[PDB]
Amino acid sequence: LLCKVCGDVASGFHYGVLACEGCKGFFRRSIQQNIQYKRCLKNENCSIVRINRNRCQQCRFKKCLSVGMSRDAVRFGR
Amino acid sequence: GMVLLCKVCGDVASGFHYGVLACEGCKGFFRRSIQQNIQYKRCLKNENCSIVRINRNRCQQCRFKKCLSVGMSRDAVRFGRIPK
DNA sequence: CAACTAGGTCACAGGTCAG
DNA sequence: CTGACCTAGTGACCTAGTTG
Ligand SMILES: [Zn+2]
Ligand SMILES: [Zn+2]
Ligand SMILES: [Zn+2]
Ligand SMILES: [Zn+2]
Repeated sequence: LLCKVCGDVASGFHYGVLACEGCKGFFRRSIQQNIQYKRCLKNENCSIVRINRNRCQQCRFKKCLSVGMSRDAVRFGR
Repeated sequence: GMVLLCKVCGDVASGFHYGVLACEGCKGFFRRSIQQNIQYKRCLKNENCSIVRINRNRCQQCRFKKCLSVGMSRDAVRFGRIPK
């Protein structure tokens, strides 16, 4: 499976999407606090892949919130 | 390893930056180099300089060319704990 | 109870600012 | 400019916990 967010290999089904450890952790970290990720530099249309997933935080998150990641979409068990 | 040396200048490496084991100077140098319209003067020797700790700041152009020469890329960064 | 994941833990690019 | 010291994260791993 492929992280449905940065094409990096997926560790499991996370927050309602197949994802890699980095985007899972990066997701919980984004919702599990009231952080104000700095505005976007490159006009809010940032690509997100395994090689540049950490460059824009607003865009990696916004992307997370588009492939349908969410806790109300969490799914425990086989 | 206990002590790995900077692949750009042989200084002690403070980690694995931009894709390779670099000292802390090249690290901040590479970053500063790619992070701007920073174009260094040419190299009075047609870029054949060598890099070591003592002369690593003499010819910039050649150091940067050394960084890129070894692999330093924003696309080669390995964040978080070293795997196994 | 096993298959399977949300969270915590903690091993690991960039801003500073003195030299 | 340069780079030793901070700050703010990043994600490999472990396992407490949840389903079916
Ligand atoms: Zn990912
Ligand atoms: Zn962006
Ligand atoms: Zn170095
Ligand atoms: Zn030179």
